[PDB]
Amino acid sequence: SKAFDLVVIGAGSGGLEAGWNAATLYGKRVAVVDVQTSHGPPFYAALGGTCVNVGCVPKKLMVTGAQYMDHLRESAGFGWEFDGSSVKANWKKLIAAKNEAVLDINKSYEGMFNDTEGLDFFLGWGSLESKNVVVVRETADPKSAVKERLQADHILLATGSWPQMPAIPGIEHCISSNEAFYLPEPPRRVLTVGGGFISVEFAGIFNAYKPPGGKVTLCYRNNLILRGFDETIREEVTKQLTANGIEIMTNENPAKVSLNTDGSKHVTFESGKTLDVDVVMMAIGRIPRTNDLQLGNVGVKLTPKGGVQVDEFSRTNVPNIYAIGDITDRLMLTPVAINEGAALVDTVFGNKPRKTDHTRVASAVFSIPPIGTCGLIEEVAAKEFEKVAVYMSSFTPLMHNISGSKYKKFVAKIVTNHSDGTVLGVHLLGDGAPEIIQAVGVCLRLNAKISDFYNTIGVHPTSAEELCSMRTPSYYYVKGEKMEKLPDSN
Amino acid sequence: SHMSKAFDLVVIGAGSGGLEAGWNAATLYGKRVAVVDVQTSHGPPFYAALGGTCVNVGCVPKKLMVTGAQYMDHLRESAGFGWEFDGSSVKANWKKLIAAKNEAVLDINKSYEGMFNDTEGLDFFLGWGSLESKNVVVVRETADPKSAVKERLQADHILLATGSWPQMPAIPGIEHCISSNEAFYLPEPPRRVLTVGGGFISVEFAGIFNAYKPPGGKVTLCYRNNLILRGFDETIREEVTKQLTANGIEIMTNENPAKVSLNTDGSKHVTFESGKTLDVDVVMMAIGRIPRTNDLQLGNVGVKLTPKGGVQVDEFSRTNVPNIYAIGDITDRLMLTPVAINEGAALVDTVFGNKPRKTDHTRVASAVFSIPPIGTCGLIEEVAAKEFEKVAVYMSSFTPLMHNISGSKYKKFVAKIVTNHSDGTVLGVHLLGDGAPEIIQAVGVCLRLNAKISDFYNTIGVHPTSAEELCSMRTPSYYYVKGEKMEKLPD
Ligand SMILES: Cc1cc2nc3c(=O)[nH]c(=O)nc-3n(C[C@H](O)[C@H](O)[C@H](O)COP(=O)(O)OP(=O)(O)OC[C@H]3O[C@@H](n4cnc5c(N)ncnc54)[C@H](O)[C@@H]3O)c2cc1C
Ligand SMILES: Cc1cc2nc3c(=O)[nH]c(=O)nc-3n(C[C@H](O)[C@H](O)[C@H](O)COP(=O)(O)OP(=O)(O)OC[C@H]3O[C@@H](n4cnc5c(N)ncnc54)[C@H](O)[C@@H]3O)c2cc1C
Ligand SMILES: NC(=O)C1=CN([C@@H]2O[C@H](COP(=O)(O)OP(=O)(O)OC[C@H]3O[C@@H](n4cnc5c(N)ncnc54)[C@H](OP(=O)(O)O)[C@@H]3O)[C@@H](O)[C@H]2O)C=CC1
Ligand SMILES: NC(=O)C1=CN([C@@H]2O[C@H](COP(=O)(O)OP(=O)(O)OC[C@H]3O[C@@H](n4cnc5c(N)ncnc54)[C@H](OP(=O)(O)O)[C@@H]3O)[C@@H](O)[C@H]2O)C=CC1
Ligand SMILES: N[C@@H](CCC(=O)N[C@@H](CS)C(=O)NCC(=O)NCCCCNCCCNC(=O)CNC(=O)[C@H](CS)NC(=O)CC[C@H](N)C(=O)O)C(=O)O
Ligand SMILES: N[C@@H](CCC(=O)N[C@@H](CS)C(=O)NCC(=O)NCCCCNCCCNC(=O)CNC(=O)[C@H](CS)NC(=O)CC[C@H](N)C(=O)O)C(=O)O
Repeated sequence: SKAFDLVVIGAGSGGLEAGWNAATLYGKRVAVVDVQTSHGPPFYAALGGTCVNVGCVPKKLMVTGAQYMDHLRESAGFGWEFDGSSVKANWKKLIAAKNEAVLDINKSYEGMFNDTEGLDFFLGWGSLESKNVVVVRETADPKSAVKERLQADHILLATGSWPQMPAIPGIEHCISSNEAFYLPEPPRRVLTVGGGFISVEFAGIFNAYKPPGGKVTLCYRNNLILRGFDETIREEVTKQLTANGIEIMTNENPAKVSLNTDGSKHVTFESGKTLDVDVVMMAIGRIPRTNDLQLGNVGVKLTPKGGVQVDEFSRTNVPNIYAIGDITDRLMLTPVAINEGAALVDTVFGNKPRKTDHTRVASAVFSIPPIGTCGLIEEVAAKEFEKVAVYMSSFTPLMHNISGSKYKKFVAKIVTNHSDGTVLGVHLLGDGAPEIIQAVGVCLRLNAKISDFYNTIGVHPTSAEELCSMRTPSYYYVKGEKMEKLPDSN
Repeated sequence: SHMSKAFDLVVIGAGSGGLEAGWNAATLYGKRVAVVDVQTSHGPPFYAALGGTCVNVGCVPKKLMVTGAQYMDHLRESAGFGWEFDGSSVKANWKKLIAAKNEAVLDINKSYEGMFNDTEGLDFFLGWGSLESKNVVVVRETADPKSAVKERLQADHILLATGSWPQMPAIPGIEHCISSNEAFYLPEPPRRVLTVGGGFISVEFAGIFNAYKPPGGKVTLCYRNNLILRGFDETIREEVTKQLTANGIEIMTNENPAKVSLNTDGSKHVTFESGKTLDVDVVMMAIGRIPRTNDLQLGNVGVKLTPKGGVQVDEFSRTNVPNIYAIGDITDRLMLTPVAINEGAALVDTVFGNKPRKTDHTRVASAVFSIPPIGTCGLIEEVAAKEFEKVAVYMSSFTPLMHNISGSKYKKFVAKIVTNHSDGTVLGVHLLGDGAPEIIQAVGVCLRLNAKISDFYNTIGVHPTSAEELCSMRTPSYYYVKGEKMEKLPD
């Protein structure tokens, strides 16, 4: 029956940021609930969230590992000699090293709870019993035994999202990214299903660690993966993945998966094509985890798509009840959940209300090679603006003149409103893209124009200087129509 | 008896600035342009050539070599991510690095030749350019002003763009020492090398020699004062010192060669001013570069020099002599390739375009391709604190994600923002760590737009990256109030 200013359900990026800020910035008394104290099966997420446990952090460590496939090969062009027949990619070591670093992070979030006054952690399954009462139970089952009942002036829902699995016969023989982080052996043959972040990122991880003779296949339901990203870059990353041995199967989708007696899976596509692989990893979206919160108990409204409905300020239709992060289905990124939670605490317990700006958010795909993007792609720009200019550069980076990776083109594109030169979006493909694009995120907060980029003096030699070397559009959109040249003087 | 070839513009020096000027004058302004340089491809005897220091013996081959050098770390760091391979078979083949670099530089030389052959109104002259009088450039067989005149060119306008050259101290035995020029052509990697100087070139090459040295090798860098890389952020100077050490380079501070003798085995015996001594296979002087003014015969026309030996120019790159201009390293303003380019483009716009324009030498982003690299743009805190009553410093120093597993725990990434605390305006940003050169580029655009610390903070991080740390700091680590460093503003 313990009372708190704030009760947070979900010890993830959004929930921890809100919880820590309320206790430390504002002197509030804070309870935070989550289902597990460190990573891995059975509940996968845990203290620190999807980011720490089965998301940004282990994914980034494992893509970093996969990049060495390239490094070891490209080294030879710079006079490095070693016994190439002795190279092996040890997946068990990768996974163990990742486990240990993730476990360190979990214990350091445990450390934070223990060392911070008015910030308490409760292990279990939180749901809403009423307006001001969060119940903590033993399991996801609402009929399981009660562990605690926390009362709450304010309740924050930050339970994140969960892999979506299509309802096909045999889906129980497939995995999601959760299980991918713990496979005991790397698959010899693997199908990644989906053309978005997770499928592309993991396709590159499995590509580097595959045993001899192995093959990664990614399949996508439509023509061209990475819908929503810059189109030249969709095409170019498709090519660069293909050049590193990944087969991109377009216009295909599994209809049925069968278990072979030897443990492999027999996939039938809606087309009637079939393929045998060791692992089928489903990466077709993540959905809000609303189901276990018993939201009917208090009437918190959901969106048609299943997200907790919130206003600009993260408020539900129930006063004193809030939702942030992936549970809201708005932008599913760690940094945004964070900014959301920090803005919610500042609003509830602070001076002035704050809302998170979901426009011009810079983000990245840690594919090999990686993507960095901030702002509008050109087909979206072309519907909002009469005149759009596109500046485009695509070049072999300096080192890939001699590394042997001739296929590794860097792509830089800037999209403007051509009527005033205002930059609307920047899109980058190639090593460094995630790092380069960060400060570009800042430039878009400052009403940057194309001439603000081209009049800035280059840093040489970098890939990034190409962003500041583009003066003349490559093509335009006028009234929605793509054209090499402007028709008229206006 | 017969007419000289006549140009709107004669450029002496086919390097970063002079080519940008020449190409722009010919192609944007329809001018008839001559550009003179002493060699058509890289290497001894003259080292720079068509394409400049940049292409031949600077930015381009340097960066290819530092990129080579980084595989020493990659090969070692890959173990932590489960890569396995026979450690005892690894060998760094310098001769192959150099041959690969040579071919890449030669293809760039060749593409510049083709640029001349293909662009009408743009001509190349091989030889040594000097000013015979105020509208006459002569192209001679050698740097000796008494050598035969190959061509006498009529010039309405004359651009001086001959760059800089390594400075060598007047010590006994200086003839046994090399500069960065010879470093690019060493037939074998040196076992033991002293790099003299604590600036860009000593530090970049120390990491190159470090990766490629044969077994039992040692790279020593000496610097004359207490802390290398003066003019850079102090936290960074100290952190880069620690990281060079941690990678096996030995840093001798407060030391300076007084003389060098040849040992009987061909090695060098260096004696320092302090009376200390060191034997090495190569002594590489990297103690600065000075403007290359001597061969131009500037006395023929009265072009004035600064007290420091740069050609003196106004803000638009004009000398005291009408129709004679100077851009790039020979002006001694900022010695960087994109600066020289920006000056050449600005100068041509001013002279042939309709559009008077000057280069802004403040807030220029630049990088040191050390291992780990540095990226920086704008003012260091101690400079800021002399011109602003209240400066805030925002500092973050952290072990990047990957180095919790790579084995390279010494690899801290440092990110610093220097502000005018009275309105939040960012004065300088200083980065140390992999990716810094790449990150800083768009930061350069940020300062051009007068970003404040709040615009950085308000911007949503890209996660996980090093860069996002720049967008995650809201609270000064400390301040300068009237020049005085202190943790807390006086209440
Ligand atoms: C494979 C993968 C890679 C990703 N990589 C990146 C990336 O590189 N960069 C980036 O920005 N984003 C990345 N993301 C997205 C990012 O992980 C999320 O957007 C982010 O973690 C959302 O934070 P959150 O606070 O909304 O929820 P989460 O971080 O999901 O935390 C919610 C917590 O609530 C707990 N929980 C759920 N129900 C209950 C309950 N009833 N009671 C108690 N606790 C409960 C869970 O255990 C979980 O720990 C990735 C996601 C995935 C799956
Ligand atoms: C080892 C090294 C590494 C460097 N790395 C970088 C880096 O990573 N980034 C960066 O920005 N900067 C770097 N720099 C600096 C950059 O190279 C210079 O700032 C830039 O080349 C200057 O351009 P410039 O046109 O003034 O002169 P230059 O490029 O030096 O061109 C001068 C040209 O004039 C020719 N010439 C000289 N005298 C005559 C004569 N009288 N007649 C005819 N021709 C003549 C020379 O042969 C030369 O080709 C580096 C420099 C060095 C030495
Ligand atoms: N580096 C980062 O920032 C990362 C962020 N994340 C976050 O998590 C979110 C979810 O990741 P992810 O799983 O890759 O989701 P995405 O929404 O990014 O990708 C889903 C992919 O599956 C396809 N798809 C959707 N529905 C079906 C279906 N019923 N059958 C077959 N295919 C389908 C989509 O195709 P279509 O285009 O046709 O709809 C798309 O190609 C990401 O969008 C991102 O916000 C995850 C990983 C990395
Ligand atoms: N990545 C890039 O941008 C690069 C750019 N460059 C450009 O070319 C310029 C020249 O490079 P570099 O040769 O490294 O010159 P720098 O001016 O950068 O450094 C020279 C070093 O030698 C010391 N020094 C100066 N005079 C003497 C002397 N008489 N005896 C002993 N030591 C002395 C200086 O110390 P002190 O502190 O005492 O003055 C300094 O440590 C750079 O400054 C830069 O503009 C070159 C390489 C890479
Ligand atoms: N804001 C952080 C980003 C780190 C981050 O995103 N952490 C995630 C977990 S992966 C998160 O959900 N954070 C919200 C949270 O935990 N909030 C409660 C505490 C908030 C205030 N605590 C200080 C925050 C600033 N610094 C850090 O949090 C220190 N770094 C980290 O927490 C992470 C742990 S995974 N390290 C890194 O991200 C490594 C540094 C760099 N990003 C890289 O990628 O190399 C920063 O940029 O400093
Ligand atoms: N923005 C260019 C700058 C390249 C550059 O700075 N080159 C130096 C010589 S190393 C220079 O002095 N340039 C002046 C010059 O030559 N001016 C006259 C012609 C320019 C007009 N043409 C515009 C086309 C611009 N493209 C190039 O000049 C082709 N670049 C290159 O060949 C350089 C090596 S010289 N490659 C790179 O720089 C690699 C791309 C990226 N910078 C990276 O480093 O990976 C770039 O990023 O490539």
